[PDB]
Amino acid sequence: GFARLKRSLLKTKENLGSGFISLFRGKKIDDDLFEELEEQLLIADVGVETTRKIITNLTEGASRKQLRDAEALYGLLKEEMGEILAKVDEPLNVEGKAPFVILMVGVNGVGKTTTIGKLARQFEQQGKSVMLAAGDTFRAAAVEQLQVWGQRNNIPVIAQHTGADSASVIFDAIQAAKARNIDVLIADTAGRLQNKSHLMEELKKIVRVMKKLDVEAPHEVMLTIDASTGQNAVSQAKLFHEAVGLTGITLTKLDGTAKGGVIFSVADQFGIPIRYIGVGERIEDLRPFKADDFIEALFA
Amino acid sequence: GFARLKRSLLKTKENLGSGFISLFRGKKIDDDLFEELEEQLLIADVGVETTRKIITNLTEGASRKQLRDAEALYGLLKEEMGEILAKVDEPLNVEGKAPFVILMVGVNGVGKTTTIGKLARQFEQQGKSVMLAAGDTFRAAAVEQLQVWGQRNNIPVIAQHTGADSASVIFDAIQAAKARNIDVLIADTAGRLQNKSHLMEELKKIVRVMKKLDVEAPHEVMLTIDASTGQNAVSQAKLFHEAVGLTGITLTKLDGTAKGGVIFSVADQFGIPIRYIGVGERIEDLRPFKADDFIEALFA
Ligand SMILES: COc1cc(Br)c(OC)cc1N
Ligand SMILES: COc1cc(Br)c(OC)cc1N
Ligand SMILES: COc1cc(Br)c(OC)cc1N
Ligand SMILES: COc1cc(Br)c(OC)cc1N
Ligand SMILES: [N+]
Ligand SMILES: [N+]
Ligand SMILES: [N+]
Ligand SMILES: [N+]
Ligand SMILES: [N+]
Ligand SMILES: [N+]
Ligand SMILES: [N+]
Ligand SMILES: [N+]
Ligand SMILES: [N+]
Ligand SMILES: [N+]
Ligand SMILES: [N+]
Ligand SMILES: [N+]
Ligand SMILES: [N+]
Ligand SMILES: [N+]
Ligand SMILES: [N+]
Ligand SMILES: [N+]
Ligand SMILES: [N+]
Repeated sequence: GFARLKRSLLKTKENLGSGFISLFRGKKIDDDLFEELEEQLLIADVGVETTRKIITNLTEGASRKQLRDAEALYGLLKEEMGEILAKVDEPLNVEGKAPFVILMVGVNGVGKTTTIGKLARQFEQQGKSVMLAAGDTFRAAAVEQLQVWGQRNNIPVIAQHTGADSASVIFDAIQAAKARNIDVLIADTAGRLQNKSHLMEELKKIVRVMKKLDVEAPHEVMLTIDASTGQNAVSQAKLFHEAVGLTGITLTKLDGTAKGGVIFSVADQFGIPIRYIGVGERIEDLRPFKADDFIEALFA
Repeated sequence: GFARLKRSLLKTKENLGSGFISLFRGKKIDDDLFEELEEQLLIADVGVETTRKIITNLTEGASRKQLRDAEALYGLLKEEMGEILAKVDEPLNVEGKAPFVILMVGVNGVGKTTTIGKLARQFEQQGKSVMLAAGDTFRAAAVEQLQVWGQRNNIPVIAQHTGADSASVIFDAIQAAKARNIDVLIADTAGRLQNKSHLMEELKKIVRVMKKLDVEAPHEVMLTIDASTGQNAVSQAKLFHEAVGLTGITLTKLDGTAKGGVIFSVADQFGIPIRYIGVGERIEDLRPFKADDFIEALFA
């Protein structure tokens, strides 16, 4: 089963899941084996600390039950790693708000705006009215692209002049969304990395200005990260988390990359729900994260 | 490809998958709507019990998620029905046997022999050696047809005189297949409906004689049914599963029919893996069943 998901994770299945099989066949459970396993986990971008946790738990349980063959570790791994993803398997519920406000954060070039469009189309297909806020105010090309997309897809896009104050754009966007009975407002933000502090202060200002119109907003702080950036995805995650406090994560480009294992780091180091995973070019390829499906396709 | 699949499933998409869209547009989630949906599912030959399961799960999920608009039901349906197919998405692996024995069961006039030829051609295209056994010994026309096909395609066909013992023909075919290093042996059988008892007992005899040469044979018991026969396809399945013990199902003629929903019944009532679906006249149109691809082409 899960043919399409397996196809997305093939390069990730090189090292994780079924990739363990060739590593365990006809081996004895000893320090050599745990070393090779640690190495294969690190290669998959699982991270030093997360790999340390997995190797430690596996070693202690194995030695306690004195498993004889290395093949028997496979199942244990499937459990351990599975548990990790299970702790971030909370889908996003955007119902019952006028509007439900999603603040989209992350650097540029990781599929953030693509995620905005896909989520917009999904929400509209679910019978909801969507509005966008072009809060990336200093990149005229990005804003105009978002506006042309809105015009082609009949979704309103709030924008201001190049160089406008993002918090003002998003403020006006919330006002217009409440006035027009919008169900979901998705607010884009600047994704420049240069000047970490400034971008952080800018996001905090956007939030504080949000609280003038609705203290519950933003209802979702969604970070977008790219799996094919390996451990960079981890750093970025921490960067934004310290500054605004994330509530959801979208992990894109899981297909066509061997760095998929980064998910286990992201899930383990932060425990923030992974709302969606991007496993293809289609709108439906931005899928709600289901930990069990992911594990089964990985370890098959 | 995917596009050709969607086009093949257009006539079934009238009522199922995307066919739900017009039914949910601008409607309120109430008993009237669930009644219209239940009716549309039954008309599509989804089956009474399976339709009840879908309607119940959909309703409970709706109330649990406090969905407002009927459009939002679409996704849940796509999941529900998808789950049904996901539980029978184990593809057929015919590797590593000398030969892998496929016992082809089913009635006549449902594409059984056509499926035999297509599977033979595919396996041969994959680099495997194929042999056929004309176990439908009492229909001289069928045997002669299978033989002329095998000679036209240079594939050996084991046969005996009209009225020979099918179990003997298949016995000789397994012996010769083991002797010639054949990878896959496909054995046809009688598909007469009159007097089930005779045919069923005949299949148990064929199996018992098979196990004299290879206790693992038959490695696959493949039922062939015709989707365009609606609930007849269900009955036949019930007939054969109780009688011989199936391990795979091929559903032919999914193109050009509005009764495609029968697949969801077959998957739900029996839980036997659906190995292939026939969506066209070409050799490649007998596709290995991928539940996710099928769902995506049906919906959206
Ligand atoms: C070209 O297609 C898009 C353009 C933009 Br801009 C986007 O962000 C809303 C999403 C998509 N899919
Ligand atoms: C100048 O960026 C802002 C825009 C609005 Br609107 C606001 O709320 C009055 C506060 C700030 N800082
Ligand atoms: C390739 O599937 C076939 C198998 C037989 Br046997 C046949 O009889 C001539 C026709 C077809 N298409
Ligand atoms: C008459 O059907 C059979 C054919 C063979 Br061959 C066999 O092996 C001795 C047993 C039986 N019953
Ligand atoms: N051990
Ligand atoms: N809001
Ligand atoms: N990011
Ligand atoms: N991007
Ligand atoms: N619009
Ligand atoms: N605007
Ligand atoms: N803007
Ligand atoms: N407003
Ligand atoms: N990233
Ligand atoms: N195609
Ligand atoms: N609608
Ligand atoms: N069959
Ligand atoms: N049969
Ligand atoms: N071929
Ligand atoms: N036959
Ligand atoms: N016979
Ligand atoms: N014989």
